[PDB]
Amino acid sequence: NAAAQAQRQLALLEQRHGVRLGVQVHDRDSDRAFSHRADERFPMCSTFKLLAAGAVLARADRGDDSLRRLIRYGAADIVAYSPVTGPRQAEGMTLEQLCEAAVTRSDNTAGNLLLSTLGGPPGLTAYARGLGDRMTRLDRIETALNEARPGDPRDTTTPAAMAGNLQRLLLGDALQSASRQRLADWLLASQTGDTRLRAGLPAGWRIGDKTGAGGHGTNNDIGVIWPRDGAPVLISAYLTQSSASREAQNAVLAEVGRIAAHAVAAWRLG
Ligand SMILES: *C(=O)/C=C\NC[C@H](O)CC=O
Ligand SMILES: [Cl-]
Repeated sequence: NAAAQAQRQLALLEQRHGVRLGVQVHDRDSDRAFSHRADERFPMCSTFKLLAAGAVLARADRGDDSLRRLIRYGAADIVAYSPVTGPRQAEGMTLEQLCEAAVTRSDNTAGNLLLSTLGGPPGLTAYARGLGDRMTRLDRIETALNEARPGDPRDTTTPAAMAGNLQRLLLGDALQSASRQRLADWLLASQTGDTRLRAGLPAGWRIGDKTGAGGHGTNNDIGVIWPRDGAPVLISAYLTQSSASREAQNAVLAEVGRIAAHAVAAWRLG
């Protein structure tokens, strides 16, 4: 069967490359799933920005904050990999702009400003617990959280826990309609990840994804696949302990995408 075939291929892929690979796939159409190390801990890196944006959107839904509120921040607050917030330091950015920069561009300062709005990393963890995720924990801000030391439980999630969060946020009732659509838009618009899961999917399919990258050869890609025919598919892919280049790591994630696409295609064909 297709799920067993996919799990077999993931075992071979992981061994060929000497990595630790964590994958959860859940197809809403057939209700089938497959996984590899899906309950093990993996460093989140930038994938936390999906939850941070969800938490801020949920506050806006309640009137606990406003997406139009302008946030001002200082030159000393700008951390590495901040392509949107860096150039806009003198002018400030609204909460909506920061959500968009964090998700679509993986802007690290934007992620940190969202965290500050939530009260810090503990606010992110508390939000995750409210979604029914008992595993994810954020302990540090960017870029300290990208250390990704093996054996360190700080700043980790599990592939299965993050797939559960994707379902709640994009397909369930965690957010109101307009907020759910905005988050989906930002994920679809991200051109980070063009050589990761996207590279293994058929060209007629679509993917809204949030990437991450960190120390110890950590490279992640999570999101929702919209196949040519049928219902959305949740995918959560975490790779770490790679001794190879980023290009080679991206190719491993592209092969995860091919494996997932073939299983979904078989589920669509019966
Ligand atoms: C998401 O993971 C955003 C950026 N990733 C790369 C790191 O910031 C590089 C330094 O830690
Ligand atoms: Cl939602």
